[PDB]
This record gives sequence, structure tokens and C-alpha cells, in this order.
Amino acid sequence: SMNGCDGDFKTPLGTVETRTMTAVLSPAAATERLISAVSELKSQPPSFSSGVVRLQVPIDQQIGAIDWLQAQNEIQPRCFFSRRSDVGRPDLLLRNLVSVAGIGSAVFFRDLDPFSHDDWRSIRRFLSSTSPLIRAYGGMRFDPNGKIAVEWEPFGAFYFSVPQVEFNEFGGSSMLAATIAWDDELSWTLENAIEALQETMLQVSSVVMKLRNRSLGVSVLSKNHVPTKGAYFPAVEKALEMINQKSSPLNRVVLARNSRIITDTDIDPIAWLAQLQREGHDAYQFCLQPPGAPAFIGNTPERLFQRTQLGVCSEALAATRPRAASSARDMEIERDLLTSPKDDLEFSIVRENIREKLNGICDRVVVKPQKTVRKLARVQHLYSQLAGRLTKEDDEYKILAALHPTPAVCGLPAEEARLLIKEIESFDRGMYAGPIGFFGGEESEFAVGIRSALVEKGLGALIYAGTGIVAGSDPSSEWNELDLKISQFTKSIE
Ligand SMILES: [Mg+2]
Repeated sequence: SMNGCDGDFKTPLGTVETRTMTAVLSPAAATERLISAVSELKSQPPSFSSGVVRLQVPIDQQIGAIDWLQAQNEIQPRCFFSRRSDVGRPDLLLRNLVSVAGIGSAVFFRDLDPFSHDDWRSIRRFLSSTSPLIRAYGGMRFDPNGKIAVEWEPFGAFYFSVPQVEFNEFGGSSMLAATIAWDDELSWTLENAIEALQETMLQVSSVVMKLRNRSLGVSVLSKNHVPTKGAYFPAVEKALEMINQKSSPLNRVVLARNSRIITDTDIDPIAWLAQLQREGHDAYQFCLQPPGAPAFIGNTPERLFQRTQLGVCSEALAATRPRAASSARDMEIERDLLTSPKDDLEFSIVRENIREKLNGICDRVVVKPQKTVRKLARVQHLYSQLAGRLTKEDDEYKILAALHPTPAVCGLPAEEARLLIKEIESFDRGMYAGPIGFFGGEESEFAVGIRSALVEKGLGALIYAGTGIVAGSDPSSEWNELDLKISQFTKSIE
């Protein structure tokens, strides 16, 4: 492929365009038609020295993109993204893509230095408002300046890729597409790109079975936490002392834990993700797997931001407690969250911090509601949605730079929290708690990569969770909350 960060981002490509083929009825017909479309483009090619051409075949039936991905062999990078259903919540912003899977890379974007405005421009060079489905999928580290552990090395400070071949699932139809990207200046010619794509295209499977089998066929040989329970309790106690004493200004810090599971045979990360998705309720599913890397997968309820043209929306959370099996106990916990003066204060500092980040960029900011409880599968928490209108679509970068990370994964004051996290946690978060999603021409969306796992061949998996530590947090309750938060992974691996 080619690293678009190496490109001359101040010079536009020769073309960015999408060509749509005649619709077919089946995935097998789409695969054969796309092979022919690539061959036709090779025979009558664009003559620019750089460009992106997306070829897409509509499929007249609804097919799960995760089912397509499971049928593909290990052509990397592997990407998956499925946005939240957003059931019942209002759209503050006032053909919807249900899920997308990708294999290979038409162009990728990676550096060891933190994602910068120039890197964003490098990606924007390959996108266009008139090609709304040309999208770069990937994510960024929680802390791009932290020491990168071996398991996270392939991801760099950030990793994004436009797939070589992708499958799009819509409401009542689907699409198979291939993207040809090239830049002679980066020594990745149109000829190079078509040759690589034709080789991948002949490998693409159309045997898109609807996978429903819940057995993952692996045995867990051990489970160990970092920090251990014995080290976690003094860590939380250290944060509580900083909060309540007057030497430190700390008010909130998110402390995380890496739960390592060793398995006898390799976990299939796509099959695992598919199990979470079938149960996922109002959540983002994702997979990011650079070449030769472990697969970063997750099923997260939390949005960093969504942009549709000039509208951006985000959200705020704080004050988490369990769900309860009994309806009366569940309601009592929720009422305690909604009425507690202390929880109200702790939620407000998160909500108002995110609000003012948006307010510095957007003319108007709307908050709705000021405070509710969002009920997740195993926990519930105070919640608010926030939205604003940009003055121009190019302010997308400012939104991303302002929001990541929020106090929902870092803390307040941000710098005192960031250094406590550096000091207390012995493991690399990598892209856990970092933005994960996609850039597109007129639309971009990023989840927060919590509720996630790094799935490594010949090892097992690293499963991540964290909680917000504030005045009065109870270490035993917080530890239990970490267990609740990873249980979608630990229950399904059995
Ligand atoms: Mg908490």
C-alpha cells in the first residue's frame, strides 16, 4: 500500500471519485461483477499521477458485514465498524450505513508522533463530499506520548486505513466495493494498486454464511489482572487521598485494569466480536487490525463525537453504579444517582467541561437533557447529550483535538489526572479509551474505545476496563465495576 502521511497533503489528488455498477441480487454476483469492473478500469484507466477511485456493486438484499468479514481470509489490515442504533434517544442534530467491514488497504495513515492537523489534512486529501462512502477507518492512542508497549507497537500513535475491499450493510440492501488509491510520488502507482487489488479480489469469498454459533471453541487456561486486586486497592486509596487532601487539586481520575486471559488455541476475534454484536444494545462494534498486529475489538456504548456536515454531537457521563436484577432495586439505584447532590456535582464537572470544549468551536451548543440516567446492560450512569453547529466542516479537526480525551477516560484537572494515570498504571492502554471510528468527506464518527480487547494469536487476549475515581469512591465497589464492565468478554469466551 502507501502511507498517506508521507504524501504532499497541500496538493490535491488528480481525482477522488466513486463509480457505481449495476445492482445485483447476491454476494457471489457482486464479487464477480467487481472483479470485472476492476479489469475494465485497468483496460481504460484514469491517467492522473494520483487519485482515488472507488468501484461499488449494490446488492439487492441485506447481508451482515460481519458475516462477510468472517468469510474472508486474513488479508490485513482488517477493519470493522457498526454505529449505534441510538434507540429512543433524540437526534440533537435533528440509506443509513448499518455496518462496514474492510480487508487490505488502499491507503493507510500511521506515525509514531501524535496525530496532528497535518495528518488530518493528509487523510482529508483522500476524501470527498461527493463520495460519501470513501472513508478511512481507525483510531488513535489514549495517550499518544506514552511509551508504546510491544503489543501496541503496530498501531503506532494512530492508525487509519481506507480498505482495499469492503462490504457495506444498509437497512434493506448491501454493497461490495473496492478502492484504488495511488500516488506516483509515493512510488505506489495506479498499476501497482490495480495489481495488488486484482490479487485480493480473486481471494474474496462470497460464501457469506450467517454465523450464529455461540461456541468459540477455546479454553481459558489462566486469568490475571494488572493491577492485581491487592495493588488496585492502594492505588485507589492513593487517588482518594490526593482528592481529599489539599496538596493536590485532583477531583476525578479514571483508573483502568488489563485483564489478561491465556487460551489454549487462538481466539477468532471476528467471531468474538460477532457474539458481542448479536447481544450489543445501542453500542458501537469495531475491529482494528493492522498487518501482523493483534486485533483491537470492542463493543462500546460511548460516543466521542459524530459529525454530519456542520452538526457535531457528543455526550458526557459520570457516576456509575450497577444494574440490579430486581426492578425495585434497579429503580432505587437510579433514583440515588438522579437525586444525590454529590453525584450531581461530579457529573456537572464532566458535562460542563465537554460543553465548553464544544462552545469554544461551535457558535451554539445545545445540552439535552441536563441530566438523565443511561441504563446499560450491567451498569448505569448519569448522562447528557451535547450538540453544536460548526462554522465550517474543516473545524472537524478542532473538535477531535478538543474532545479527546474527556474526563470520562482521563480526569480533572486533566494534567494532574494524566500524570496519576502514568504513575499508577503499569500497562499500556494503547488505543483503549482512545478515539475509534472513521473520517469521511461529509460525515465522520468516533466512539471511545472502552469495552474493548486486544486479541493476540499465540497468547490470548487483553481485556480492558476502568472506572472514575472521585471523592467517596469505594475501592471494593469500583473493582466489582471493572468485573461488570469486562463481563461481555469473559462470559462469551466461557
Ligand atoms: Mg466510579
